[PDB]
Amino acid sequence: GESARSLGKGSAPPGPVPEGSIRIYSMRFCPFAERTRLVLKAKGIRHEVININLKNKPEWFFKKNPFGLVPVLENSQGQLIYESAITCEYLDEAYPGKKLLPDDPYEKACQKMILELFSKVPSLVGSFIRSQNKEDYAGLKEEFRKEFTKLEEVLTNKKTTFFGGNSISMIDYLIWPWFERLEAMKLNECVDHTPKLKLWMAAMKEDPTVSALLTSEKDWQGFLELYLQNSPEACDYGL
Amino acid sequence: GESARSLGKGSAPPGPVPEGSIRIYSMRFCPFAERTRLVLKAKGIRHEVININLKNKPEWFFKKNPFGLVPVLENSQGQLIYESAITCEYLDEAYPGKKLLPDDPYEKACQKMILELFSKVPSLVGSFIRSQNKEDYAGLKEEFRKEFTKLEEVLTNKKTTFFGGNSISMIDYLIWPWFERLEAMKLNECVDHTPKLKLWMAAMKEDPTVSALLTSEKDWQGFLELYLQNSPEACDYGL
Ligand SMILES: *CC(=O)Nc1ccc(Cl)c(S(=O)(=O)NC(C)C)c1
Ligand SMILES: *CC(=O)Nc1ccc(Cl)c(S(=O)(=O)NC(C)C)c1
Repeated sequence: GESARSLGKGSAPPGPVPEGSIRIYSMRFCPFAERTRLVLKAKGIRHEVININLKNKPEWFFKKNPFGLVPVLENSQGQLIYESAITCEYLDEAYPGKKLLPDDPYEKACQKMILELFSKVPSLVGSFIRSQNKEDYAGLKEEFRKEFTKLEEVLTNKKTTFFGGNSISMIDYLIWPWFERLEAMKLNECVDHTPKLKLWMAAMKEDPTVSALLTSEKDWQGFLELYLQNSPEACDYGL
Repeated sequence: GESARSLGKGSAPPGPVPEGSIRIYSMRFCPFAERTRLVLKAKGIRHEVININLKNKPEWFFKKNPFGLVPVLENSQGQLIYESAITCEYLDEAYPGKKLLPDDPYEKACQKMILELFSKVPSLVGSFIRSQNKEDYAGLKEEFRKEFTKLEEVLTNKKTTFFGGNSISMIDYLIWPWFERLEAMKLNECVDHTPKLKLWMAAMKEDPTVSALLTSEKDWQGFLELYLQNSPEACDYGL
C-alpha cells in the first residue's frame, strides 16, 4: 500500500527503467492515466508505477513531460510518451498479444471517430465536480444526456454490446474511466434514457481488466473531498 | 474552375463514388480539409472533390457527417471517415506508396505528441481573424510567439529541417495550413524569434505537394472578407 505513495516536491529523481519493464507515471484517481493502466493490464505488459502528487509536483517531473501532466510512459531505452490516447496506441503497437485496435484502417478510424463523439464528456465531468446547487445539477444532467444520446446511437446502429464490436476493445477502455466516476458524481440517472449504454456499463464492470482496476465510490469520494479542499494529501487518499 | 463550385442548400445528393477513386467533401479555403488534400496529393491517391458551402449547407451533408463539418472521405464501399487527423491517418494506412507516418511506434507517437504541441494554434487563428484593433493584434502576436517557441524547441533538439526528420512527413502536412495563412493574417512577424521554424516554412513552400495546393494571399483575403461579411458566396470566391 505504502509502495503506491506519490512522489512530490523534493523527491529524488527516479532511476532508469529496468530492461523488460515499462514505467508509468500515474496518479491513482486520474481517469486519463487510468486509460493507460487499463491497456497495460489488458495486454499483460510488465510495468512499474510512479504516482505523482499533482498538487505538489516534483520539478524533475517536467523533464518527463514539459506539460507536467500524467500519464507518461518511460521505457528502458529512455523514450518518453505522453497524452493518454497516444500512450494507449503506443502500448497496443509496441507490445505483443491481443490487438485492442483493429488492423483494418476503416475500423480503426471508426474507433477514433467514436472517441471524438465522446470528446465533450471529460470537460463536463471537470465542470460537474464544481457544480454548486440543485439548479446547476439539473443543467449538468441535461448536458450529459445530450452526449450520452450520441454514444447510444453508435450501439443502436452496431447492435454490439461494446463500441468496437461484441468483444471489448481500445475504444471501451478509453471512455470507461468517466463512466466509472458517474455513480460517485450522482450522475447515474443520465444513462436512464440510453438503455444500450446502461447495459454497456454493466458489461464493462464484468470485464476482468476493468474489475481489477475499479476504485470503490468511497475511495473516489475521499479523493474528490481532498482535491476540492485543495489538499496536497488528495492523491495519497487511504495511502 | 466552375467544376469546383460548392454544393449548397437544395443541391441533389451526389451519386456513389466510383470504384478506383475516393471522394473528399472539402471547402477550398478550409485549413482542416487542406490537411486531407495534402495527404491525397502526397500519396498520389486518385480522388474527386465535392466542395460544401459551409454558410449554406445541404441537409444531405449531415448524412455524410452528423457534425456537418469537412473534411469527410467517402469510398466506393460507402464508408465515411471524418475529422481531419483521422482522414489523414486512414489514407496513409489504406493506400500504397510513401508512408507519411513512421512504422516505428515511438516515432509515430512523437509525431502525435508534436501535433499536441501545435493544438492551441487553430483556436488562435480562429480568434485572430476576429481581432479588432492594434492592442488586440499586439496581444494576439504574443500568444502565437508562445506556441511557436514550443515548436522551435522540437526543431532545435532534432536539428532536422522538418518535424519528423530531414524528409517531409505527415506531421508537417498536418500543421502547414495554419502557417500558410499567417502572411495573410499579418502574423508573419511571430516567426521572427523562431529562426528554425522560419526556415521550416521556406522548406515547406518548396515541397511539390505544398506548392501544388498553395492558395495566393489575394485569394485567401477575398475569401476571409466574404466569410466575415457572413456571405453565402465566400466558399466560391473567384469561382
Ligand atoms: C490526471 C487527472 O486527474 N487529470 C484530470 C484533468 C482534468 C480533470 Cl477535470 C480531471 S477530473 O475529470 O478527474 N476532475 C477533477 C478536476 C480532477 C482530471
Ligand atoms: C473547414 C473550416 O474552415 N474549418 C474551420 C473551423 C474553424 C475555424 Cl476558426 C476555421 S479558420 O481558422 O479558417 N477561421 C475562420 C473562422 C473560418 C476553419
